[PDB]
Amino acid sequence: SLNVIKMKSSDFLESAEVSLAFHRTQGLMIMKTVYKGPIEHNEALLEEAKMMNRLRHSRVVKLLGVIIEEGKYSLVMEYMEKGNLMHVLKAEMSTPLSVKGRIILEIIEGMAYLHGKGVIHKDLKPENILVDNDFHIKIADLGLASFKMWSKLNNEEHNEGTLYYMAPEHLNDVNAKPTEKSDVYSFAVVLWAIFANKEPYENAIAEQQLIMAIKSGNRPDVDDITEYCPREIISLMKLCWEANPEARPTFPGIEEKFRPFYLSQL
Ligand SMILES: COC(=O)c1ccn(Cc2c(Cl)cccc2Cl)n1
Repeated sequence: SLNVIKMKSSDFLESAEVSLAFHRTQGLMIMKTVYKGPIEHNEALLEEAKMMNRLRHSRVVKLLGVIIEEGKYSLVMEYMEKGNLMHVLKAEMSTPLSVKGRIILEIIEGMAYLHGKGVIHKDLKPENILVDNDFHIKIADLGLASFKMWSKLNNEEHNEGTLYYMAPEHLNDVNAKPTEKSDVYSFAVVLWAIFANKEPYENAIAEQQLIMAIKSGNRPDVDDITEYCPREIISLMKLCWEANPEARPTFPGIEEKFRPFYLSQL
C-alpha cells in the first residue's frame, strides 16, 4: 500500500565512509551503496524495496528510501547515533541491568514481528542491532541477507562474516535452509554477549577447531560472565542454543515468558 521514496544523489550533500550521509532537508541518514558500474533489475529492485518498506515496527530499522540511478544503486535507512550493540557494550560506561533487560525485550519484539511477517533474518548478530541515544534498539539487515535482488546486485561481476552466532546446523553445511529456529540460536548467543560485554570464544585457536566444537555441543562460557545475570536469563540462554533446532522455543513463546519477568524484576 505504502510507496518507497525514490531519492536522488543530488538531494544529499556528501556521504562520509555503509556511510553516513546528510540529506539537505532531512538530516542525518545511513546510506548503503550497493552497486557502482554499468538496468534490467531496476524493477525487481524497487519491487523488493516496496516489499521491504512494508515492514514497520518500532524495533526494526526503517528503509527511508532507495537511490536507483544509472550505474548507481543505494539503500537509505535510519541513523542510529550510538552504533551497533557490540560497540555500546564495549564502552566503558556500564549499562545497567534495567537497560539490558529492556534491550533484550525489544530484540524479542522485533524478531517476533519479522517472523510473524514470514521474514527470516538469517544473520542476527550484535552488528545488526543498532542503538540510539536513549538506548533503544532497532534490528537491521546490513548484510542484505533478506534483500534477495539487492544482494544479487551486490555480488554481480561488474560491481566495483562471523560464525559466533550461526546455528551449528549451518556450520560446514551451506545447503541447510535457515529457519526461524536459526534466528533463535543467534538470539541466544546475543543474550550471552549482552551480559559478557564481549564476543564469545576468545580462547579459540583456529576456525576449524571452533566449528567442530560448536557442532559437538560447545557453547559460550557461562562462567565467563562476571556481571550479575538472572537465573531466568541463563535458562533462556541454554534453551535457545540447544543443538536440536526443534527444542528451541519461538520468539512469541520467549516473549510470553520474558515480558512478565522483565516488568516485575528488571
Ligand atoms: C538494507 O539495510 C538494512 O539494514 C535494513 C533496512 C530495513 N531493514 C529491516 C529489515 C530487516 Cl531487519 C530484516 C529483513 C528485512 C528488512 Cl526491510 N534493514
